[PDB]
Amino acid sequence: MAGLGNVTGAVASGDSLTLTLDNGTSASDILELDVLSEELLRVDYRPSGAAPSPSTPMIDPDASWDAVGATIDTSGDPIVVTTPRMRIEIARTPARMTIKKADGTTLLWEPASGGVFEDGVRFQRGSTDNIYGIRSFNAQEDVGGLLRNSSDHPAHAGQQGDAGGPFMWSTAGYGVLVDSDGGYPYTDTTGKLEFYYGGTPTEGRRYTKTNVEYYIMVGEPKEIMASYAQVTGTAPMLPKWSLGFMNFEWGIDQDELEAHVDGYRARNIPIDAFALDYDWMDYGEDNYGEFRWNTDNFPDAATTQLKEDMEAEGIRLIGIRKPRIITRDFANQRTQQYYDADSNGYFYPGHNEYTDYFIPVTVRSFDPYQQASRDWWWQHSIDAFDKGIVGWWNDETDKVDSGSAQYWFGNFSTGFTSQAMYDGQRDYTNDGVRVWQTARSYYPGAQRYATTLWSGDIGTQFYKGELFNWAPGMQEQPRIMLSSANLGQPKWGMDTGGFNSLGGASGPNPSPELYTRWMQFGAFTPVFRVHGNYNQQRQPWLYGATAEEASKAVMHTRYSLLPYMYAYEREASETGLGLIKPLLFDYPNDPQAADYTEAWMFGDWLLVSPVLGEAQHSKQIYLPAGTWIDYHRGQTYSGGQTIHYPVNADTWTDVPLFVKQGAIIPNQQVLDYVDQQSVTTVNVDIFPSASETSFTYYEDDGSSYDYESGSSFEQRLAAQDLSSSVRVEVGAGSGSYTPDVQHYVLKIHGRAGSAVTAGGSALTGYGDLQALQAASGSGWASGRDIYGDVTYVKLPAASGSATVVEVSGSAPSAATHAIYEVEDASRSGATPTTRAGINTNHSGYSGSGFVDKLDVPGAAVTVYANAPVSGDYPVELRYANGSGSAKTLSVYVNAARVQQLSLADTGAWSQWGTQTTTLPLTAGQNIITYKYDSDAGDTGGVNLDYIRVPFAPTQAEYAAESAKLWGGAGTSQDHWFYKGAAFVDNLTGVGAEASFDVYAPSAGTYNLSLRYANGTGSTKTLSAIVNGGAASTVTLTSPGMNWNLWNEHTMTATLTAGRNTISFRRNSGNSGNVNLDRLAVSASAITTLASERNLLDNGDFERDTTYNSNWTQWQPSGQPSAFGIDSGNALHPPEGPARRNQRAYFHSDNAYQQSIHQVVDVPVNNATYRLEAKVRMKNTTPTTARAEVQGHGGSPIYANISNDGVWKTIVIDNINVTSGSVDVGFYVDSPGYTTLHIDEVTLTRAP
Amino acid sequence: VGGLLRNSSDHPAHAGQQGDAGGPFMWSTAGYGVLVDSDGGYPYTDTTGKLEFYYGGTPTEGRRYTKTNVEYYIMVGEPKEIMASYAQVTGTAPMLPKWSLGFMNFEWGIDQDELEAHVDGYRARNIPIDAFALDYDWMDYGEDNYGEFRWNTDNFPDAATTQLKEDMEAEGIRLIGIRKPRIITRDFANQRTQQYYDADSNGYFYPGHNEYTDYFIPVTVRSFDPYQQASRDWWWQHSIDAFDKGIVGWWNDETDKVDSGSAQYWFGNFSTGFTSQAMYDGQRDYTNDGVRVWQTARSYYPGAQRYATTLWSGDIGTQFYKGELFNWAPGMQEQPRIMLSSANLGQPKWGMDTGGFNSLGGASGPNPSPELYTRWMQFGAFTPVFRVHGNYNQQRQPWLYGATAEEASKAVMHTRYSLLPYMYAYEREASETGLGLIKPLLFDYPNDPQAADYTEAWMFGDWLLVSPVLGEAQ
Ligand SMILES: C[C@H]1O[C@H](O[C@H]2[C@H](O)[C@@H](O)[C@@H](O[C@H]3[C@H](O)[C@@H](O)[C@@H](O)O[C@@H]3CO)O[C@@H]2CO)[C@H](O)[C@@H](O)[C@@H]1N[C@H]1C=C(CO)[C@@H](O)[C@H](O)[C@H]1O
Ligand SMILES: C[C@H]1O[C@H](O[C@H]2[C@H](O)[C@@H](O)[C@@H](O[C@H]3[C@H](O)[C@@H](O)[C@@H](O)O[C@@H]3CO)O[C@@H]2CO)[C@H](O)[C@@H](O)[C@@H]1N[C@H]1C=C(CO)[C@@H](O)[C@H](O)[C@H]1O
Ligand SMILES: OC[C@H]1O[C@H](O[C@H]2[C@H](O)[C@@H](O)[C@@H](O)O[C@@H]2CO)[C@H](O)[C@@H](O)[C@@H]1O
Ligand SMILES: [Ca+2]
Ligand SMILES: [Ca+2]
Ligand SMILES: [Ca+2]
Ligand SMILES: [Mg+2]
Ligand SMILES: [Mg+2]
Ligand SMILES: [Mg+2]
Ligand SMILES: [Mg+2]
Ligand SMILES: [Mg+2]
Ligand SMILES: [Mg+2]
Ligand SMILES: [Mg+2]
Ligand SMILES: [Mg+2]
Ligand SMILES: [Mg+2]
Ligand code: NI
Ligand code: NI
Repeated sequence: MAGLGNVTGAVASGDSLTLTLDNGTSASDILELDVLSEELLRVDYRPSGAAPSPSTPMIDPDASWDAVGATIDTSGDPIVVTTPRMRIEIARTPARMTIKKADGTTLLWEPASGGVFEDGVRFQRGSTDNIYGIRSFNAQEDVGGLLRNSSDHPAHAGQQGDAGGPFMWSTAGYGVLVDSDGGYPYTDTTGKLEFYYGGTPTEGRRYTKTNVEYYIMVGEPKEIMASYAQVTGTAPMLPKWSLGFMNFEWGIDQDELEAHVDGYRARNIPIDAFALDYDWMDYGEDNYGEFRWNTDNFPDAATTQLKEDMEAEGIRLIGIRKPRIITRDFANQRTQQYYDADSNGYFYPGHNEYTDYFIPVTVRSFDPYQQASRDWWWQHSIDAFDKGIVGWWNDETDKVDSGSAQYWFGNFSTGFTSQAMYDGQRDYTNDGVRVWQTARSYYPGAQRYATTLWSGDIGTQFYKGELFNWAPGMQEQPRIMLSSANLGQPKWGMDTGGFNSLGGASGPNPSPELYTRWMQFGAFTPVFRVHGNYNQQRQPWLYGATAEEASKAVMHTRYSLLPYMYAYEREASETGLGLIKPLLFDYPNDPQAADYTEAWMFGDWLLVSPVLGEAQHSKQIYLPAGTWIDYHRGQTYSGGQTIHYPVNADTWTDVPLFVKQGAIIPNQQVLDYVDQQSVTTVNVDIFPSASETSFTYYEDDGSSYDYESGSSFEQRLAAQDLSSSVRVEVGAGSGSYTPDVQHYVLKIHGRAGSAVTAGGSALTGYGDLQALQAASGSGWASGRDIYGDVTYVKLPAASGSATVVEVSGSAPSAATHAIYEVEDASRSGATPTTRAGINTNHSGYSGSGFVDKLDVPGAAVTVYANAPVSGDYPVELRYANGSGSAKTLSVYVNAARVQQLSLADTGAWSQWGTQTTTLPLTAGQNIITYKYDSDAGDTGGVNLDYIRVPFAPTQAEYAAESAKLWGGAGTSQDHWFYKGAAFVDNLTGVGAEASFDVYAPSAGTYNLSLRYANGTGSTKTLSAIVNGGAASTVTLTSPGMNWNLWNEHTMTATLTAGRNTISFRRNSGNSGNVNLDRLAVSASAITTLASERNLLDNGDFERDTTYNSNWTQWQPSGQPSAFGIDSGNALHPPEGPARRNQRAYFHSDNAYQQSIHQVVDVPVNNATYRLEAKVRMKNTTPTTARAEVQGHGGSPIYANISNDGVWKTIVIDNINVTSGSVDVGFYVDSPGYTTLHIDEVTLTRAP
Repeated sequence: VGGLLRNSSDHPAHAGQQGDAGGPFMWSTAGYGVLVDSDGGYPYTDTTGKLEFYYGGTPTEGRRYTKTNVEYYIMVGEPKEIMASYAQVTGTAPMLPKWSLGFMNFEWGIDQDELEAHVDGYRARNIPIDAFALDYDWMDYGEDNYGEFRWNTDNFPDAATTQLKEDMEAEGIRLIGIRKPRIITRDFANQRTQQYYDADSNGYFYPGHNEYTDYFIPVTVRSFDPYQQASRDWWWQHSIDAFDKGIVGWWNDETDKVDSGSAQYWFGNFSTGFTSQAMYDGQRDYTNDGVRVWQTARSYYPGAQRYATTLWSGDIGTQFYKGELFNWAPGMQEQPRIMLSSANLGQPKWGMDTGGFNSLGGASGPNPSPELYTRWMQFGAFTPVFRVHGNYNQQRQPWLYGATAEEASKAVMHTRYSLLPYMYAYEREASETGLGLIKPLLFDYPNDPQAADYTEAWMFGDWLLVSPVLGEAQ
């Protein structure tokens, strides 16, 4: 904010004057003045004499003036330029310009305080001078006058009929024009007349100028304006017809046009032109539709005929143009115009795609408050109902939000809209089809008419403000749900996956992580539904294998709980309480439940707390008074505390779910839909408490209002743990509905009895659950499951009288394995009629059958096996192979391809064998899938009978990132070759620690191995603290100055049966300053874990892309990178990862070469290794697309990638390494538009 | 999104919008509830111990059930007992079909083939699902004869009969359909609908809700960059065909600002000039300077004039003045000030939508009155770019406004057209000095204080001063 310095040189030459100004440095400022006309001066200020920037497009590039012959007198102070019309004085000390008329009248001057500077011009003039220019007003603004005597409005083009620019002039005889892209003119009534470049204005700035180029005009307004047009350009002449009247019109076609022109001509009302709005063009369509004549509206525009016929009637045509292209046709296909624009960079910078609307329609709200209005609404709805609309999604019953229409519906609109459909559908069907509706508001009473509530247009993000701030996301939703419940509307759901994104419908889908977590969440809410914006897709397979499998998994849990759930639907008809409730319902005096929403009750007997955090490794979960049993992991917790709960951030398989002691939970086989088949056996899991608890099992038709007049079935189930037995009462049948249930199978957890009695009779004992199920009439059996000892008791349901069962004694199973019969498991395949099957047509099977039709590509069977801790589980597959030779099948665990199983011929189809494979399981639920994956080279073609999963692993693992961290310990991905989804760093402050919860079957000494990094150069120390006992020192050597190296610290620890705490803390004497990754635990010597075989760093590309990996890339010199890593969720439909959240891609609009490589030193030189990857290719066939192995001692090995669109597995086996290292790579050579996706790359030591 | 606690609460009791819920129902885990019968109202709590409820004034949402008495309920018990009592007073919930405990896929942008393929994708994977919910796709929303209640057989051919219902039932799929509590009162062809006539004659529209123009087919678009030569070449190249077949003037709209949903993007100050430059350079090359360019844009920044463009005053209001009918757009009376402000910035080739663009309720709203129309045509005829325009399916031919509007319009048009050779000289003048057909009086009278802010009259060429009648009933 400072003016020019003194003149140190003046060089006149023709009409130019060049001034050098002192700024105190060797690089002086320049000020070039040019006299352009007698009444027009150019001034260019170049700070430090640097070259001027290019002139903006304000300036006419072709402007040209006659020589003026001005008089420039450099002899005196001031320096003096004169013409006949003006006099310019520049004082020397400091340099200051005064502008005058020839006659000496002062027009304006730069003040002492400062004139021109680096960022603008500053003048002073007569304070009563009237100023003009700068700005106009738009069609949304208050409209001022012409005077600009107190102005600070920016100079901009503006919008909606605005005009403006850096042009301030006065009727007092002068004008000032500054070459600028936007900026801030300033005037006030002290006489100031200023212009500042200022900061980037709202409209953007794409022409910046290091210089200040300005023009000073002198004269009357006509002369001022003439000079403005010499500088900025004159207007070319419009066609003469442009002086005529024109009729602009929106909503018009060729017939109407012709009528309109006839009307004008018949009445001798002149007219030269019509302007046509959207009507004229095929806006919305492919092939440059927004440039081509709409021949539906204007048929004769197929040729020049329309032009020529209107010419003959004296009509020229004008056509509307929007400076934008349609990037998606009405069929949701990328347009040709998109491809051309995207490839050549023709989109406006900073403007992304966005969703517009363009066909208007006129609507008006209906009144549901009137009975006669409601009847009419229903009567016109009947035809839609008979043709299959049987649920009513009653949208927008709350508020209209649309231009000038901001109208509110009243508080009873949702109830009355709902009543219309309810009284209506009830009358028409004679109480024979139950009503289902949803609305997006609730007020009391509305529930009488059978409506749910959904949370409206929520955002596709983790929480409010993650991605944008105008809608909440996933994390807020439990608070909405529980608030609805506190209002007596527990029948609630949400748009799982979110509705809104930045840019509207074209905005991103949810990430695979966000989608997976949201499905896990919604499976434990009452109205379980996905939704999204226009042309968005929400099918779980589109989000990659983790999202598919985890979603499937939690959906199986929900559907297995149908009989549990449905009893709550019944309760809502008696008391209004439904399937969910907040903890404060059950714990009204617990201050920790008062505002608790991160967990909630699902029915009476399950507390659920979904993982809602992005990249979350552990949850803090409040458990209120009682005793809780982990649904998936088996351990107990006592209530009245907040627990630390590890979750596997890599698999996304956990849904933290806890059984309340007392629980009586009816459940059933998984159906594809609710009434797919009759269910004749209901399971009832019972976890007895010392006080009686009960559950009233309930059936009815599921369809009609018959239940209202007694047509239903109920039976009261009740349980109690006694001093030395468990008592369970199956009360007598009640009601008139003949239920489908024939037998309950009670699963009484906590005791494996030696006897089960009832009415003076000891029930017949069978050897196992299987043999019990196959028996007719009553029995018992016992076993072990994830929870511990269990007693099974099979009974008739729907007896006319009460049955009281008492399980006594304790005779625990010695079973070491659970058995899952795969014919009870999940059967799938590529199409609905090529799924794997159940069969009994060969002998020797266990259970009720085995699984066949693993002989069409993609056929598979999927078992959900619970594990108490993470680790190595040797899982036995019983199968038959009567094909004459060995057959292959993939084993997938938690959506990762673990192994190709080679299954030997067994002699015949009725002869069975066993293959045992060590599986990397995670604590809680695991997804184990045996699949014919022809794209991985499997053959399929075997039959599977069961699998056997040990109750205990051979060795356990615990992730450091999922441990309780304290004292500054945190998680990080900022170094390479960690296992799992992260590691623990920042063990630097005293008190910093990681505390593992380790389980043991028996008291004893166990081996530990702790995986740690130490790149400090020297040995460092932590303390180990087992069960709060005495600190032992842990001495951790350093491989060197390198944080990408990991070693094992081996040690023993004395442990107790059950839960143990083992901490690694920096105590005051310890030095700290190491990174921890995983603790392995076993009764035997610890070996390589099945989860940790991968020698690559970031082989799954899951690492947050802010952080690097051992991957490197290459392209030819001067080519942009074609390589990135992301989730594919921006695309519609999503092109998702193969597993978890991310995948590498190669893509370019133009021709390209691209590779990525990773080099690793192998653990054992002179041995065999193996490369596996998932790869997907689409669009243009490339010249080369391959996996590559090289640098290993032998010559390059290649495996080609085949253009398809689908995820395939590429494998390079028998990599004989003799160099000590291996380079694995992927390379594409493309002519353009080849997309390659790479995922799940593993380099392992090969059998 | 807050918590569950309502310990310091003044939020009103309403149904709300967009997933909201509320009511005059206040209860505590300390062992009590309070339910008041009310249509809206104002619950109040605070940490000194107040638990209050006020009817107060008419809410935002309206109030159709007013009450002289005060009917309330006190509940005593633990939370589940309070909630049961609430359901005794306001109603228990009827049981929903059992399938409604299943998974449901809701979708917007779906036809029969896609639905079938989705369902096949679930079943093939043994991923359970009981229901698809269909958005607008399922219905002939926008058409006559109750189209907003009728299956769209272009998207769902087999919903012509019970076939879709039945094949989907066989696959374990129930169908849900979206409903909107409104009807279309003008079909796509601007014709009043059967459903309109039925609701109007029976009184079935929501009180206080007039009709209004909504939009319903979404399209995806992206702005082009006219700042680059190769972009302009491309834009022109693709316009040649439309030009050969009769588009000889370029009405370049929305070169200023995107105001659309979440999308709020500005174009730069040279956007108009450069858009204009694309058509100018192009047409001139292609016709070898044989066909004069004409264009209009709704913004002006200096230099844009070089590329042959006029300026229009945007989506102005169909009204005499700002605030006569609505406050959010100016009307006719303001337009001289805008025109003359453009002139002072060197853009005298200026026009306006004679008749106005915007009315209350959108395109469905009122045309100009004959008086407004007539006075505006008279004014228009003495401005440089003389044009009527209006909103979607609105009409601006003068004969529709009755015989005074017809005849007075004709008359003033005849005056304008007789002045062709007077006018055309000023067109020539704008090619030499940039001065044009209008100018404010302060150009001729730079020292007259009565001319300094004067915009109720102006000069049309050098020798005529015009001051159109713009007051109602003046
Ligand atoms: C048709 C017009 O649509 C867009 O702008 C209009 C809005 O959609 C309207 O809702 C209205 O907005 C106002 C609110 O209703 C009101 O409550 C208040 O908040 O003010 C708002 C205005 O600030 O009016 C808008 C302006 O007309 C769109 O942005 C606009 O460009 C559209 N007009 C052009 C389009 C066509 C159709 O091709 C042409 O016929 C016109 O000449 C164009 O200027
Ligand atoms: C489709 C949806 O549209 C309407 O509301 C949405 C707006 O159209 C969007 O532009 C967006 O507005 C936000 C601005 O982008 C943002 O800058 C900020 O100002 O906040 C605005 C909103 O607070 O989002 C709006 C909300 O989605 C309309 O009012 C709404 O009812 C519409 N949603 C229903 C329509 C369909 C299609 O039939 C259903 O699929 C949905 O489930 C409905 O809820
Ligand atoms: O009014 C003159 C003023 O202009 C500049 O400030 C700009 C600022 O850069 C913009 O970001 C925006 O907020 O508008 C302002 C003007 O309204 C100068 O930096 C300042 O010194 C000067 O007084
Ligand atoms: Ca079996
Ligand atoms: Ca780890
Ligand atoms: Ca991955
Ligand atoms: Mg010169
Ligand atoms: Mg004054
Ligand atoms: Mg600068
Ligand atoms: Mg029309
Ligand atoms: Mg004709
Ligand atoms: Mg066409
Ligand atoms: Mg779709
Ligand atoms: Mg089919
Ligand atoms: Mg139809
Ligand atoms: Ni402005
Ligand atoms: Ni509210």
